[PDB]
Amino acid sequence: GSVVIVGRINLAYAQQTRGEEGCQETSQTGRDKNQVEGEVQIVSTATQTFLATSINGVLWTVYHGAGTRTIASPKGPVTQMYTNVDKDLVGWQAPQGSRSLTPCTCGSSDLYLVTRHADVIPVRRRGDSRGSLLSPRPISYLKGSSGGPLLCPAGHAVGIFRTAVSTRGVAKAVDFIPVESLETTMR
Ligand SMILES: CCc1nc2ccc(OC)cc2nc1O[C@@H]1C[C@@H](C(=O)N[C@]2(C(=O)NS(=O)(=O)C3CC3)C[C@H]2CC)N(C(=O)[C@@H](NC(=O)OC(C)(C)C)C(C)(C)C)C1
Ligand SMILES: [Zn+2]
Repeated sequence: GSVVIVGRINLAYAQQTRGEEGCQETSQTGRDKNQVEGEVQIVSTATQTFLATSINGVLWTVYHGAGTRTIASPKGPVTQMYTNVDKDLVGWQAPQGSRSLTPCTCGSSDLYLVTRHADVIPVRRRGDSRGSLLSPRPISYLKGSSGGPLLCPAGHAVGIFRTAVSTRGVAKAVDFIPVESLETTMR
C-alpha cells in the first residue's frame, strides 16, 4: 500500500491530520487531497508510523519504514525518486506545501533532534553520521522519530535520524543520514 501523511511538525510543534480510519483508507487509495504544511511530516504505513523530512525539494525518510512503497498525493500515489537500501534511504518528490530544510554549513557540533512529539533533543556531533545524546533515552521513547531531522543551532538540516545506538535497551547515541549523502544520492 501507500505511505500516508498523518501529521506534520512545524518549526517546535506537532499536529495530526488523519486518523486510523483515514490512514487505513488513504494507505489503500493513495489519494490524499489534504493541505500539506511544515518541514517534517509524520507519516504512516498500515503497520508503522515514523517521520519524513523535506530537503532539496525532496521528502526523505528511512527504508526500514517505507520499503518501496508509493506515497499518497492529491493526484494519486507517487513513486519513489530515490531508493538506496544500503543507506536505509528513500525519497519522494516533496509534495506541494512542504518547505524544505536548508542544509547546514555552519559546521556546528551542537545539534538538535526533533521527535514525533516535536520534542527537541540535544546532540553532540561525534562525527559524520554519529551524534551522542547528552541525556540517554529509552528506545521506545525515540521509536517513531526516524526520518526526522537533526538541526543545527541556526535551524539548518544536518541529517535524517536513521538508527539508535543502544546498550542494554538504552540509546546512548544516534545514527543519521547526513545531508551530504543525500546530495551524493541526488548527485
Ligand atoms: C539496520 C537498520 C535497519 N534496516 C532495515 C532494513 C530493512 C528492514 O526491513 C523491514 C528493516 C530494517 N531495520 C533496521 O533497523 C531497525 C529499525 C531501527 C530503528 O528502530 N530506527 C529508529 C526508529 O524510530 N524507527 S521507527 O520506529 O520509526 C520504524 C517505523 C520506521 C530511529 C530508532 C528509534 C529508537 N533500528 C534501530 O535503530 C536499532 N539500532 C541499530 O540498529 O543501531 C545500529 C545500526 C548501530 C546497530 C535499535 C532497535 C537497536 C534501536 C532497528
Ligand atoms: Zn548550519
